[PDB]
Amino acid sequence: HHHGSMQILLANPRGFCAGVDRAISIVENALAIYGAPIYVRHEVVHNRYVVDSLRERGAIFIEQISEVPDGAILIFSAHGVSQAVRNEAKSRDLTVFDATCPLVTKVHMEVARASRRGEESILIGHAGHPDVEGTMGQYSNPEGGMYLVESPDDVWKLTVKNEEKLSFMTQTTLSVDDTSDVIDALRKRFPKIVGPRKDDICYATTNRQEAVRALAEQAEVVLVVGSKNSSNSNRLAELAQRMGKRAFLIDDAKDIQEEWVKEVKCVGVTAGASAPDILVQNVVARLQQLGGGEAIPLEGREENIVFEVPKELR
Ligand SMILES: C/C(=C\COP(=O)(O)OP(=O)(O)O)CO
Ligand code: F3S
Repeated sequence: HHHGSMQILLANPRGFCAGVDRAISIVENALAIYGAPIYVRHEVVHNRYVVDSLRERGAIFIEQISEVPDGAILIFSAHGVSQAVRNEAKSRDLTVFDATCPLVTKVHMEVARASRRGEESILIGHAGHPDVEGTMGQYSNPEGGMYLVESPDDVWKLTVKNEEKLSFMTQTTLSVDDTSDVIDALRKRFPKIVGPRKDDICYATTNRQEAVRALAEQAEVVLVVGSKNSSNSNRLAELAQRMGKRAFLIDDAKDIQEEWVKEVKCVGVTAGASAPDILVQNVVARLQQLGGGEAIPLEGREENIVFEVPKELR
């Protein structure tokens, strides 16, 4: 467990955010209260261990509301659903509980409010991601418009109907440094545009990036615990890599390759927002097998935010 060659450092904060803790408990609590099966639309969170653990408990993960039988209980995932998907669930004989992150619902509601006013909306976000369908699918007014931008270059190439009546929003897990450049480009291009002071990047995302930066100034190699389809986890690995360090996104301790830490003197470990602590604890045990000493957590920003389950799920 505890003395050896290679130092192990743990980023702070790392691992579960308020939204993911809430989402998991909505699924656990529905299973404990109503019994298996409970249907969840898509993975509740982008972590295969969390998804497999709930499956064991009796959660059924489906792709389409059309796979859910009448009379069932269905949960929307933490990443949110479009208005279409919600109405479709409303039209069916189903009890729905919604695990959408409150901080995502926040962004959904600003897109819906723009549609109602005929204002065009720009989302900063990555194409071909689940969170994006959800958020873009809050916009329904055909007089207006809804556009996705990924880069300052996309802002420069964008053409809009009425630059005078424009709003922007952003996904919640994006790279803070890269979103800042995009928003600077938007506000210069469109100085009357309205959006939030800074972005709609959530506190967990911002904190985990700040922590991985601090981590990555000290360690040669960075391990980010999270699944390949977790965009926040991926942003953490990428930050470290962009600081010139080898950085590995790993689902669990078994993905660790001895070469990655051969002759390494400081290895840093973090966890995306959907990765449970038992995964990190297993990584640390594996790193110790490989010569690591005691894991030292870095000092870090305190997080104190909690989102409660719906009262009917306590
Ligand atoms: C629900 C949510 C984040 C929790 O982390 P996840 O890893 O589940 O999702 P993401 O990073 O969006 O791929 C906000 O999209
Ligand atoms: S949007 Fe919500 S699910 Fe976590 S990564 Fe941010 S608090």
